[PDB]
Amino acid sequence: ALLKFDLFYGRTDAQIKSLLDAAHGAMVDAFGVPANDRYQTVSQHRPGEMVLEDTGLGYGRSSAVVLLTVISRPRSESQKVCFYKLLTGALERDCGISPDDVIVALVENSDADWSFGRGRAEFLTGDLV
Amino acid sequence: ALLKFDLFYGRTDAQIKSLLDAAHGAMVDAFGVPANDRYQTVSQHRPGEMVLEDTGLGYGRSSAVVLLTVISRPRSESQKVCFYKLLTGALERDCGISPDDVIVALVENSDADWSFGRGRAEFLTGDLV
Amino acid sequence: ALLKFDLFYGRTDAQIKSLLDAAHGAMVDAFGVPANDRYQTVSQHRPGEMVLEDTGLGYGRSSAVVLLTVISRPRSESQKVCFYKLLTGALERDCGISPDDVIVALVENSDADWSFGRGRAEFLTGDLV
Repeated sequence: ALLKFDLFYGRTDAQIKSLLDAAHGAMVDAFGVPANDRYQTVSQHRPGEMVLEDTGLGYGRSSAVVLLTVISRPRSESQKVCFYKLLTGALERDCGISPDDVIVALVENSDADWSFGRGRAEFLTGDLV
Repeated sequence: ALLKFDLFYGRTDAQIKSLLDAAHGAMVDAFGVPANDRYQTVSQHRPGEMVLEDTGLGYGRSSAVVLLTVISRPRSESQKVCFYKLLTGALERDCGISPDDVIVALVENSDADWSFGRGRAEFLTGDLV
Repeated sequence: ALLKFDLFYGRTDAQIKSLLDAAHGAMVDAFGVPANDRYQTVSQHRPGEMVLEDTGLGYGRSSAVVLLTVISRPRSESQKVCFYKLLTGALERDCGISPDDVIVALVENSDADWSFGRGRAEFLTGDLV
């Protein structure tokens, strides 16, 4: 899977790493992938450059808000549900990020849609299952 | 929905906000979502960092070019058609952006693929419809 | 199609252009699209801001690592397979980028999901095939 993080400027890089590690953990556990299936990016924005509201749900948002986009092979509705709780669990406990400050949007693709190196389609050749 | 904007450096932040507001309006009207279903990001690029041509269609592109990526729950083909015209309508009238300078690519996901806060899947729990 | 590049700071802009051109070539040839169906973005990251491992496959990664996200109308599994080899072929031969340093994730949408200019849905109106 590919986790793309959009966050506001303010964190030190150590804070960024903690965030990335916590989220990695939650992903590995929710989706039962190897600990080294780790593909992550971070873009930092100034206050101009993100607007994130709450669709009337009564969160909660501070400048620590983390927006996460996930590109993923298919997963059961159970796995996703698990992922979100595991994710906010880890971010609160390991990073002190309120669960009010975590937004996730997820996009699915297929086995043919990944090549991890060497122009190889590893899900198709069977180098990965 | 999630609107990700890629644009070239040049705008003041007030110009950025106008753009974001205009596009928000066009989205709310085309898709009939609440005015506070607002999730938006902006990345600014130098001339190196985007190449956007026109597939031989005879637009029109200036450095004001706006590329928009939309992540969305499913929408009818009618709603999308409406969205694009509403979008360029609003950007021309509210921002003075030529409709030649607006590119949109859209990606669909499902109810299970969103969590707006608290590790909750609101479309699944029924906190949102 | 839309090619979004995530790369680490280090390249000159000329190096960036070569990369973008090589990848454009590989895409045009693999997918049989017109040479002017060219839509590309680049984000540069500091060492903090990307973590890209190898899922135990034994690549190979340097700071020249290129992560590519592709948004695309549907393509045959053959076309994609072709694309990845063509892509690493071109990057090694034209840019000197080890095929160990190239990661691709691809996302599909439909004809209704594109508007290249003027709030027009060109695949739907038939301005493009």
